[PDB]
Amino acid sequence: GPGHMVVKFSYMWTINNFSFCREEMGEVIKSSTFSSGANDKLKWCLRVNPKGLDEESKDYLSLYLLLVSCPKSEVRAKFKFSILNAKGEETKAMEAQRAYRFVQGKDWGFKKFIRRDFLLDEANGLLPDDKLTLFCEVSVVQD
Repeated sequence: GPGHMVVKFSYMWTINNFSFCREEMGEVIKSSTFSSGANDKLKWCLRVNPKGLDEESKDYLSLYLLLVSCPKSEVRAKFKFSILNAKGEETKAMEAQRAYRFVQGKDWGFKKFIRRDFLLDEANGLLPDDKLTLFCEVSVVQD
């Protein structure tokens, strides 16, 4: 039966002067809004907790996709997060295994996205020049 093409798009977010303390960064960091295009009526953004906000995730950085604005009832979207290293390569990817149902104001993400001590280990190259660069790929689907 006829349907709609999968709508794929991406967003790169650079968080400068990344630090591991509440002062300097605050508990919730928010990205600018993004979408697939100009004619797109949906508005998305990312939100990071540099330290997870519960006991289970306190040793991790958390990362979420938030649907800011949508006119339609709901949106089904599959999403994938990764960290870009200094070569521009994706690393430490974490991906939804199915599409999740989004409504205006709903977020979906990973409270245990990456361990803080792994991020801070300079051997891992994920904070070159104290900059965390995150890359989000989204597929808006009918499924």
